Amino acid sequence: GVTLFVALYDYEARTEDDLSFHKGEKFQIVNNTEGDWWLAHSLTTGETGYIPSNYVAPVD
Repeated sequence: GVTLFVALYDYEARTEDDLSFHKGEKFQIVNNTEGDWWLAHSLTTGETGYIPSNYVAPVD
């Protein structure tokens, strides 16, 4: 199946294409073949945008 990710820390977006998120928010990753910033889809807001991959961990 799929592997979801959870935010380890809060993050405030500083560009048009990044997401702001809170610790504990969950994501489905859309693309992670593009560097350490991953295109992700928030399960809270339904938005898609970049997140810093070191701010999340795989959900067990």
